[PDB]
Amino acid sequence: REHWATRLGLILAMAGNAVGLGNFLRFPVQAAENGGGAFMIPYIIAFLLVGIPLMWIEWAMGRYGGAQGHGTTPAIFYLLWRNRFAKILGVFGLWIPLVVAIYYVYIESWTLGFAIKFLVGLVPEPPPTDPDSILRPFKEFLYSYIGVPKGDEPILKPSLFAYIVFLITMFINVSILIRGISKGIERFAKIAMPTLFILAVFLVIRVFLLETPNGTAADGLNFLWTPDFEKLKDPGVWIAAVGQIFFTLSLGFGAIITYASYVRKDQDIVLSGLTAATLNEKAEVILGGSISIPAAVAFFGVANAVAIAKAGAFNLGFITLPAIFSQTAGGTFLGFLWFFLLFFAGLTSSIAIMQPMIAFLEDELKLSRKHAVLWTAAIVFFSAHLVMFLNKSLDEMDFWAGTIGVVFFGLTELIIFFWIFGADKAWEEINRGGIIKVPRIYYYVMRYITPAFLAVLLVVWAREYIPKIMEETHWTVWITRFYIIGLFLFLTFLVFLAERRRNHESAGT
Amino acid sequence: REHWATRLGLILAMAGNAVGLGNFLRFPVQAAENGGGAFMIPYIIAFLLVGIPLMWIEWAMGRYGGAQGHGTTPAIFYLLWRNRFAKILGVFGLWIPLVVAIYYVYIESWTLGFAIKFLVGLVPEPPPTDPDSILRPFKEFLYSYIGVPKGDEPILKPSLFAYIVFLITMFINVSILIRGISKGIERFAKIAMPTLFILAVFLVIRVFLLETPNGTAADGLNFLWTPDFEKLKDPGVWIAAVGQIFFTLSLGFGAIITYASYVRKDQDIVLSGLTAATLNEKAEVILGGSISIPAAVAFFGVANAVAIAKAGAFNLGFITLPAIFSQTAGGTFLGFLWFFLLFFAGLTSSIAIMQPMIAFLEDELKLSRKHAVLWTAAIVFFSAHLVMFLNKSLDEMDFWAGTIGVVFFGLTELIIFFWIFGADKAWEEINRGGIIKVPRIYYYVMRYITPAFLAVLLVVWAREYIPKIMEETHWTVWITRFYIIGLFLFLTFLVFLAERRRNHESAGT
Ligand SMILES: CCCCCCCCO[C@@H]1O[C@H](CO)[C@@H](O)[C@H](O)[C@H]1O
Ligand SMILES: CCCCCCCCO[C@@H]1O[C@H](CO)[C@@H](O)[C@H](O)[C@H]1O
Ligand SMILES: CCCCCCCCO[C@@H]1O[C@H](CO)[C@@H](O)[C@H](O)[C@H]1O
Ligand SMILES: CCCCCCCCO[C@@H]1O[C@H](CO)[C@@H](O)[C@H](O)[C@H]1O
Ligand SMILES: CCCCCCCCO[C@@H]1O[C@H](CO)[C@@H](O)[C@H](O)[C@H]1O
Ligand SMILES: CCCCCCCCO[C@@H]1O[C@H](CO)[C@@H](O)[C@H](O)[C@H]1O
Ligand SMILES: CCCCCCCCO[C@@H]1O[C@H](CO)[C@@H](O)[C@H](O)[C@H]1O
Ligand SMILES: CCCCCCCCO[C@@H]1O[C@H](CO)[C@@H](O)[C@H](O)[C@H]1O
Ligand SMILES: CCCCCCCCO[C@@H]1O[C@H](CO)[C@@H](O)[C@H](O)[C@H]1O
Ligand SMILES: CCCCCCCCO[C@@H]1O[C@H](CO)[C@@H](O)[C@H](O)[C@H]1O
Ligand SMILES: CCCCCCCCO[C@@H]1O[C@H](CO)[C@@H](O)[C@H](O)[C@H]1O
Ligand SMILES: CCCCCCCCO[C@@H]1O[C@H](CO)[C@@H](O)[C@H](O)[C@H]1O
Ligand code: NA
Ligand code: NA
Ligand code: NA
Ligand code: NA
Repeated sequence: REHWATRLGLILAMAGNAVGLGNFLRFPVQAAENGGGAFMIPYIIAFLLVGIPLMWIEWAMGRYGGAQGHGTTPAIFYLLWRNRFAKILGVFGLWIPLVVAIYYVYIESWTLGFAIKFLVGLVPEPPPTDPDSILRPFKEFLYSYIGVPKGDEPILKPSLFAYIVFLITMFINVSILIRGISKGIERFAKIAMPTLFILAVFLVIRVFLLETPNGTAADGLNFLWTPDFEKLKDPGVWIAAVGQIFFTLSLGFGAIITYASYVRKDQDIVLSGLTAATLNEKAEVILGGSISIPAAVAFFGVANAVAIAKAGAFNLGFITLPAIFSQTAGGTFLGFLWFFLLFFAGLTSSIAIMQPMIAFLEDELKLSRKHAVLWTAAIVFFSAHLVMFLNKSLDEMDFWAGTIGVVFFGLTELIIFFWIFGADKAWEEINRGGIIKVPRIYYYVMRYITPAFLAVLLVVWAREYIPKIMEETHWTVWITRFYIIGLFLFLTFLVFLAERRRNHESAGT
Repeated sequence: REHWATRLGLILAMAGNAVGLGNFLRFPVQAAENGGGAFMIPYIIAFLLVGIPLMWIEWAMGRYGGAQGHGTTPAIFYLLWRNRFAKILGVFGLWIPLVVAIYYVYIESWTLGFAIKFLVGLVPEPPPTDPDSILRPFKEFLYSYIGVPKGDEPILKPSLFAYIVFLITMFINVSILIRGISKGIERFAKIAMPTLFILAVFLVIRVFLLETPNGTAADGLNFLWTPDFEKLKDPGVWIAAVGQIFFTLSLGFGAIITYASYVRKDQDIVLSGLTAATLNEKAEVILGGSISIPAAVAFFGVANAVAIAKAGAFNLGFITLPAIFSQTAGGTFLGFLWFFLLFFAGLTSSIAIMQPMIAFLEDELKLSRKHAVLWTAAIVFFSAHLVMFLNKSLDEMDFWAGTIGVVFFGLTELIIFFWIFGADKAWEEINRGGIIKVPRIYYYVMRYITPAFLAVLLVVWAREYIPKIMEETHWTVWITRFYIIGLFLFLTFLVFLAERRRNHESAGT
């Protein structure tokens, strides 16, 4: 089985798995919509009671499965719980990352497309003070790129450039993945992460120099880091914070588990896991939190900045920030650096979310790495046409897989590993070979607190937030639901084939 | 490998494969729309130059593949032409029947649902002379059953009864298929075909007694059997006739090939194939042609009857005929007998079109018959939800698979078998073990005439009839196109897995 070559490589690859679009695009919007400072308390708590513990648990499950030649959940869940239902629940560990990849790689391709256009200077020209006269050109720019509906039909018409850039993006993902864990992903991470860090720091510095009649970047930081305890009673803020924690750390995606399946049996995961997690949090709150929000607040003030964040999920990063940059000397190039940053952040994450399917095809169906990578790319490429052309399909997939799915799967993996497999056996497995030991208190957090925390969250979620959304949607949401349910059925069939191949092979030996 | 137990069983199963909804629903509409008698000349010619020859060719290919343990085209095409492209082209032999099954079984379920409701008397009550006051209740009846759109959204809302009946229908198909070729399909055919014949004859007799101020059943027969040579120059009529010939004989579906793969290596296929084909033609022109059209003409006259046929594909069989029957004593029960006839005709055909996928899973992926049948039913059941809920999805699938697909595949199988594999080797393979020999003239028809006939047809088709339809359709057609293209990709992936299992198994022996 492949293995990470170096400790540093392992840490940077895991860091790249986590540090992505979630840090620079998702976090700012989530924090801004939920009162900035009021979002941070629940966020910090969620990191300590959910983020950290689940991270160790996934690293442990992955290393454990890898030692037996298995890197994905259908097999690993079965090793931890010899029950047919374990294999079925394990399918979510392939389904969630596949579905997220289907829309994540497309958004990633937009950042490459924008980077290219900003680099060559093929960008809108704002009319040298009206805020709408400056923002409109950038909104039209994004709308023409992805092809937002002008009529009443829920259809998108992406530009030819956008389509070709998606193809190029898939090619780049394949060019890294096809070389494997050590020579592909690990080698790339050592180049991408340092670049990402430098670009991010530079951008924060440039943003910190912004000052207008409406405010300064400093005002943005105070809005984000000023606590509002009167919001700690709001369930919505807790749901938002926990959701962000899962997404940003790649938890419940089956991705951390698959990467960890390449860690040697004796190798530490306690310190390595904690380091990867801490690196992501720094990139998120210090870098991601210091670019978009402060820039928006400085130019528009808090009230307007928050309104912009609520406007959409892409408004801030694809329309507002470049518009703001366009008002400064060298602003077009700064826009290029922003999109290039987003691209590398996205790329290091998309290779991580597609590796689970690759690992399954290699480990369970015995496909060569080449064939496994190519078929995975084909399924993602084909499936992405739904997100490219059907308005709101992206939103639907992000909801079921990227929001509900990850939380549900996180609770599922915890219950299989810490309750069914055995709390003490699990604790023993996590600490084995550790450079440091997990604080004793976390044994009780993992066994009682984390699972109770998530169970409640999911309950309040399903009875006070979904009944409304799961009934007021346009009929076209069923097209996406139908298709992703089919993807689940397809993956279940592959797991069935994998078990039949195992039986036949065994009976032959 | 399984084999048909008796010669009679083989003939009745093949006859059941062919005699279906195409005979009683499709033929009447096709003939009526294309000038009745004017349709029959091209139809007869198509049967002689296309129907008969391709039938022998498919039986030959199937028996040939079966002798080597292969019943589906991905493998058989490869045996006839050792080229990777042969395996890919062969995928259509699994894709076409799967797609047709996805809508065919649903229409079949409607006949069971209607049979049930007509039997118990839960049918509309026409107001005891206005033609619309009598037809409207039956139109509303069908519309409420399948859930035709009342607004502008292209969405269907089938009744709960219709949905449950579809489930029951799938169960019945599974209950026959799971028992296999001899104890399942063959045993059922010996019971279904005789029943079908008796019900059909009885219905023809009852229809022949109809006489109204507008005409008699006799007028219907003269409309159908009176030649109109001024239409022999119309390409559209030729396309219609050839299309019906393929559909009614199950040619280009990969279904005749799979059934023939269970015929013993030495067993005759010349006489058996010809008999199955002739039986279908009798059931089609004599039985199918003598029920719907004569009844409609007798009550409405020719002009109105033709208009009704053009109105829709289901108008005549699900609305008009029962409406006509309702005006006669015992008419509700006659309606029950009609739908029961359609159900048995459909059932004997749906088991035939689902067997190719079952044979592939058993032959190439080594699944047990139980597992192969259940997974096939699951894929069809799941996929059918698209046809159940998206208006016109059924039409789109029928077009690509049931109309264009079968013709294209028929030309493909002929060129692989008679040109690539070898005209003389093919001719030798067809006649081997024959109780009778194929007339010498057919050697030249198969090698030069049939392929030229179809090639021209397809060309005129693609440059004078599709450019118009492939551009004026509602955007929702892309949902169905997207999904069935995905089905093709899925099946291609399974063929890829089958070849890898073969390689690994071989290297182990
Ligand atoms: C291999 C899978 C193919 C699926 C069909 C894809 C059809 C995409 O079609 C392409 O879309 C682009 C973006 O709108 C357009 O700019 C191109 O002109 C158009 O040909
Ligand atoms: C790095 C890869 C860059 C690929 C550039 C693709 C440019 C697409 O090509 C452009 O498409 C436009 C919309 O259809 C047309 O109006 C332009 O004339 C055409 O040049
Ligand atoms: C890492 C990339 C994350 C992209 C986040 C996608 C979120 C799903 O999509 C977003 O949903 C919001 C609420 O329904 C809408 O207001 C936004 O307009 C929409 O883009
Ligand atoms: C779910 C995947 C749907 C893929 C549908 C792709 C349709 C191809 O793309 C469409 O082609 C038309 C004709 O050239 C153009 O008029 C449309 O603007 C273009 O979007
Ligand atoms: C709610 C989660 C809080 C996590 C903070 C843990 C801080 C670690 O706490 C330390 O753990 C060591 C090992 O068990 C003990 O020996 C120390 O006395 C204790 O202070
Ligand atoms: C392939 C497309 C399948 C669509 C299935 C639609 C099932 C009906 O879906 C319903 O349609 C109503 C009217 O639009 C909406 O108001 C409801 O919210 C929606 O759930
Ligand atoms: C296992 C695959 C399940 C796919 C979701 C199917 C949802 C069907 O839903 C059912 O449709 C029927 C017909 O309109 C209605 O009468 C039922 O009330 C409704 O629950
Ligand atoms: C042979 C199998 C027969 C199954 C009969 C199913 C009858 C469905 O049940 C009926 O559905 C209607 C529409 O939702 C309701 O209005 C009726 O009250 C209910 O009894
Ligand atoms: C054996 C069952 C055959 C069913 C025939 C389905 C034909 C596809 O569907 C039919 O297409 C016609 C032309 O586009 C329309 O006029 C009909 O209303 C439509 O039902
Ligand atoms: C392509 C397959 C689409 C399956 C969509 C099934 C949607 C379930 O069915 C829908 O449920 C709604 C709420 O109960 C009802 O209001 C709708 O009338 C009903 O059609
Ligand atoms: C265009 C297709 C026409 C098919 C009709 C074939 C009628 C059979 O024709 C017969 O075939 C025998 C065997 O070759 C010959 O010995 C006879 O002389 C010949 O009349
Ligand atoms: C999942 C749904 C994907 C839909 C892809 C639609 C691609 C655009 O498709 C085009 O839309 C036009 C406007 O409706 C129609 O007039 C054209 O005939 C149609 O080809
Ligand atoms: Na992250
Ligand atoms: Na990343
Ligand atoms: Na037929
Ligand atoms: Na039949």
